[PDB]
Amino acid sequence: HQNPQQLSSNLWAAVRARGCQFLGPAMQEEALKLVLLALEDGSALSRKVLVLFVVQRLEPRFPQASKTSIGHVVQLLYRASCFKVTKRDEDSSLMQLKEEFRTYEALRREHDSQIVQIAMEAGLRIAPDQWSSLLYGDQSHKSHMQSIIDKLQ
RNA sequence: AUGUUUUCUGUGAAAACGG
Repeated sequence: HQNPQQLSSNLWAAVRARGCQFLGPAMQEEALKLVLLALEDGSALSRKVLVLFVVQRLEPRFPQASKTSIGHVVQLLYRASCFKVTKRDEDSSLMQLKEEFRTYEALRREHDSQIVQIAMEAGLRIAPDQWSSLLYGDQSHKSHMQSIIDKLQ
């Protein structure tokens, strides 16, 4: 037994609870684009450079952006196993985008998918129509979301 | 409290500032 704003709040709560975050549809879109920009050529960056790199290009339009918040967003992708991490003896690990995820379509999918797996981990039944609200600020992506939900289940 | 930030090699940890 759960209402719309009961589910949203709980979703964002479980998300924050894993050191992840969603900055609203527009800002999250731009972030992910910058991650690609950074890593589509196969560049390998440490987590810190990566965050900065994004934070810097993003600050102009979204003055809220911080090493912290973007850090979270990166952690979301980290958890969704998009990065091909590479250890270094007592140094920052290096991070690359797995080949499969070097397109936006591909990345944004795996990103969305992860948010859902959290919802699932959290026992939260949300319908495509609402997902498309939550993640894109509109109803233009039910089909997309439905596909994500089905391809997990 | 709700948040916000900071550090870090994090399917994550540890803190600080609001009040």
